[PDB]
Amino acid sequence: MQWTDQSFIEMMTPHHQDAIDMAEMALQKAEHPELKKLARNIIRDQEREIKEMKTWYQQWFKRPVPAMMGMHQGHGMMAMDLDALATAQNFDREFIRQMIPHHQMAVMMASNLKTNTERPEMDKLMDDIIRSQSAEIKQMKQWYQNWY
Ligand SMILES: [Cu+2]
Ligand SMILES: [Cu+2]
Repeated sequence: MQWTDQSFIEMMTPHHQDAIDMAEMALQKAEHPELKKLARNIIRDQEREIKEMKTWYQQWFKRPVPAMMGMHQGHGMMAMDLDALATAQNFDREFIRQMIPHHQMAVMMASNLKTNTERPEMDKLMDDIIRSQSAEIKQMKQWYQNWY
């Protein structure tokens, strides 16, 4: 029903990781230059966000971020598939196919936590995640239509 600051960070940290791995693969495997630029931005932003959340987590809860089970498909965690990306005939298509719902997931988590948090740090972070990742979705949707 409702995320807390702690639970959000615990779930979002692993989720930001799979995205980064997808984006790192794009640096070499992407076909369109538009996509490599998006990938450099995703890496930059999401790694910066991971760091802020990890710092905040230690400050507020007096422990590092807890590492349950690993992140992968089959459990409704809405995780991604790096193997399928690497083997796809059309890299950019498969990247966009997987990244859009993954981005939408983050936007929805952010919007929800934004109604539950009292912390200005999280409010600010949620704002940026929503705004930045919604524009990235909009870019990817347009590119997908043009290319395919
Ligand atoms: Cu994820
Ligand atoms: Cu499993």
